[PDB]
Amino acid sequence: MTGYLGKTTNQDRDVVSAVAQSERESVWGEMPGRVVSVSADGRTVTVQPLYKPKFNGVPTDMPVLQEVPLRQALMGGVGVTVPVKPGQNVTLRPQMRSMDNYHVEGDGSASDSRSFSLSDMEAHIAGGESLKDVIPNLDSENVHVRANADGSKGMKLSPEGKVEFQGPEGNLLDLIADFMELVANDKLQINYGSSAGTNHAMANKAAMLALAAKVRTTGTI
Amino acid sequence: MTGYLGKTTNQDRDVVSAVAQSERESVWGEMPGRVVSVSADGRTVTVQPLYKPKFNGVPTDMPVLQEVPLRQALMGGVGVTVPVKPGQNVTLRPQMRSMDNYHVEGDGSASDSRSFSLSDMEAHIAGGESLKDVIPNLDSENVHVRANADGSKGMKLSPEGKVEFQGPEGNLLDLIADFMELVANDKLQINYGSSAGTNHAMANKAAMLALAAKVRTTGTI
Amino acid sequence: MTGYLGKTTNQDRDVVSAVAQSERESVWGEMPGRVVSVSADGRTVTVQPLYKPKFNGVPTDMPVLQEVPLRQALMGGVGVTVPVKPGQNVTLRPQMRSMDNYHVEGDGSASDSRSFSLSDMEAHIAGGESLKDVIPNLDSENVHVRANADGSKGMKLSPEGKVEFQGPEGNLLDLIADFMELVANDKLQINYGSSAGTNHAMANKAAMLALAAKVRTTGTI
Repeated sequence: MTGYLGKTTNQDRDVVSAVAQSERESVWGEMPGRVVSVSADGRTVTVQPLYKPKFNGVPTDMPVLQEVPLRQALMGGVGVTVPVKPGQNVTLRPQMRSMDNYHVEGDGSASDSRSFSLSDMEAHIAGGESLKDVIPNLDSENVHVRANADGSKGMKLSPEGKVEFQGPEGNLLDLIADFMELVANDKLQINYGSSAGTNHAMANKAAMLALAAKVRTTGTI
Repeated sequence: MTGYLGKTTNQDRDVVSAVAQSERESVWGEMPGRVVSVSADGRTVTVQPLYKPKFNGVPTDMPVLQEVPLRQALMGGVGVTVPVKPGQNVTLRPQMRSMDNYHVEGDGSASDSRSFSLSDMEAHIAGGESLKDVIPNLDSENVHVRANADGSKGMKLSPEGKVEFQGPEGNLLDLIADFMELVANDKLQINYGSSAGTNHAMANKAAMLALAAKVRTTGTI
Repeated sequence: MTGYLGKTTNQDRDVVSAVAQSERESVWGEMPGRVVSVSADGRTVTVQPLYKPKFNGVPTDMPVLQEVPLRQALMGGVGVTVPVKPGQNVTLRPQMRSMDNYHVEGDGSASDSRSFSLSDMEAHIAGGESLKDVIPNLDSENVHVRANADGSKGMKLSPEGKVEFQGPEGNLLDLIADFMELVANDKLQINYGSSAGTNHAMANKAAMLALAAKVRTTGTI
């Protein structure tokens, strides 16, 4: 810290800790950002941060970070994805060294030779949102996979192994169970003294059809 | 490093690299922590880190980190969740600058002007556990989703696309197949010379009821 | 930066910011890396990271990082996994301090007293691949989980809650719905004037068997 004791007989120690603290400022790190656009190929995002540096004691902003490498949790493509849309919140993380042409050519080495640049940011899905703005319905006991902001449509999975595919129609396991329970309760319908091979149908045909069409209406994305 | 050559004719180089080196000390980074408590909203965790500093040559503690923003891998709520419980291990990461009132007010800026404070740690789910303590049953070939510590209940999914919902009762696809196969082997039971519409029941009704109750007992969380 | 004004009357400011600059180089940060081998216990990976720092004006290579703690997105074992194989891309992160025997012993402090060592890298799924190399089929509207590099065999899950287990055989909800629709369209087959309890069978028995065997062939991993 600057000037422990006074004006202009500034200790040599002060003016050295001053350069160390200045260079410690200069390093980038984590910070939140709002997505502006998502590239059609789905790996680079036009990220508007949420941090401004300190300039003229006042808010200025650095430019919108462009062609920021979006980073889903995938190993060789095999992994999980989240549909990124404009207005979402990501976390910007700088690189030790730029990786310009490790991305432009794959053969991995950047342009000149530095450290920790602002043009070195990657966007990650965990670490961005604010505590003020609340995400509703945070399941606390069971693994939850969310397909909507409210987490009211997706997959729920229990320590015992219980499952829930809570889609639009309802609990898919339950609806299939309803179908098969009507089978295990079903009673064929007889029409006449007709012993030749004609016109027998299950008494509960309509509900079976209804559930059968429901499973496709909740199944064909 | 301090004192490359000796006592008190310490080179101006030594007493400058020592300052840069202490300021390099002072920065925080990634380190494991144990969850102490989890807020009801499910976003802030009381974390006791597992990194301790060095002080008076001796183990001392900096306090249990409080209202550490828990950060699941969600984007707009749409993502994956893990049920955080008191005793699990997270990885704590500091931020370049603090977000006091970026979390207290959403409008994004903290109090005075620092870098890299210990009060800037976010907790992430990956990066905390120790290699001594072994996580059993690490599926190596198929993408595995777990709902238990032993990884014996959940969703297993193969490169070919094979699926397994290994719940309490067993492979749900197998149990649904054990239902469909009994229908495809089914043989209706005829009662009397009764050609009016009465008392026809599927011969394998009891087992279809059994599988039907199984699918709800493994489906209604 | 070095020498703002010239040869050998180098300002005291220059030869101090140069020390700060060098010590700012020395710190490690992220970098992409290639998996070489994966330990049988499934938590440590032999990694050949794709970065060389600058040596003798030229590529030299810092050696294959060993017993690098692999870090899946789990807490207590409960979480998601990706099958790590030799040749995939991870991102590395060093810590503020090494954790030698917080992994050798789980009691939590490494050997001497440092900061920020090369020997302290955790490997993480997200952040490693190059933008040149394209990961195909990035589902951009629905939560997608993959079991193959092409993202063509896995599970898709929509904001409305629609589901798709696109396995080798096809949409599992579609195939189960095909089964239920043929039951709800089925019409028992009569054999003779046989009113005693014999030989009645489903009219569409063969297709019901086909679907029933399909679900096991897509279900038993």
